Amino acid sequence: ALYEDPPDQKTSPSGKPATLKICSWNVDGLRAWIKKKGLDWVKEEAPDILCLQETKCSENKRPAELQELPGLSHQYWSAPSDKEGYSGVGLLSRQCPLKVSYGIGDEEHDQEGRVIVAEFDSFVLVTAYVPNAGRGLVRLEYRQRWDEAFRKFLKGLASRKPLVLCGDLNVAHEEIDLRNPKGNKKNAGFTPQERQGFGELLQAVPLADSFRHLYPNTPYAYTFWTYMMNARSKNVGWRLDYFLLSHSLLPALCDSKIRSKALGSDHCPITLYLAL
DNA sequence: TCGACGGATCC
DNA sequence: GCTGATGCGC
DNA sequence: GGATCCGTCGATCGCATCAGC
Ligand SMILES: [Ca+2]
Ligand code: NA
Repeated sequence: ALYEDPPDQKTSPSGKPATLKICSWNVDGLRAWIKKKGLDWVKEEAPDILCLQETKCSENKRPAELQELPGLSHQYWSAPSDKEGYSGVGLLSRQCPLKVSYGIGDEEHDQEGRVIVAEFDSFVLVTAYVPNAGRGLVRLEYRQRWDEAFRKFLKGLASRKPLVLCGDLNVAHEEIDLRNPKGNKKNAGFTPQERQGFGELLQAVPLADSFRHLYPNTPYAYTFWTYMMNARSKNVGWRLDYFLLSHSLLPALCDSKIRSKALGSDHCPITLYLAL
């Protein structure tokens, strides 16, 4: 059945108003999506920090609109080493960070342009586009390697500041995170492996699935639909885009939103509200 | 994802 | 620029 | 032996690149 995201709760569990509005979007071609009036949708949602994945854009092919984006002056970008047009993530924010880094500190995993780290006063923000195990599970073995190393990079970070991790994590965590769980229990993003890696990341770092913390039993809540087979219209999809945060931050959690209506990609955008 | 495909097996 | 083709994504 | 069950297994869509001239 269809899904309707409830209104934005902009109040913390202790009655404080939200201060920070992070918005993440797997854009699936930075150039297509801009052409598709995506940056329009950004201008109206008005985030403080905007994280994007699947940029598929070279450092010199980025449209000019982006730099001119108001309210998001500090703009950091990572694209892969030698695979032109693959992968790519960005992070834009109204305020300027204290330190920004790229990658997770592992040569094997920092070559496809997938991780940006943005340290602020009161927390650290990590945005990432995770490797898909692949059609035919061709890269599932490597995705076990990435999950393990990403796990311990975040455990590290977490020990020093409150962490917020967002973006496309390329796994549906539980049968409630996708419309066709039985049809997909051995395809990319729903294998016993990928799902055990998500749960291990949650127990080890540790982190909470922000959206599920609030709506732990609401189904058909998705962030991705295959372009094929007019699937978005039928609401057959996968929740692949998360905000994961340290338990420390749960008193600051006001709301975790899924922007189902916003068009421009095969992912829809997601939006986090914090009282900081 | 979706159907067309099997091949199993059920009355 | 314009045509073919192939790669990668759930 | 007819009609169901239930596991494969190609191909829709879209956004990129690359070869060639
Ligand atoms: Ca391929
Ligand atoms: Na009978």
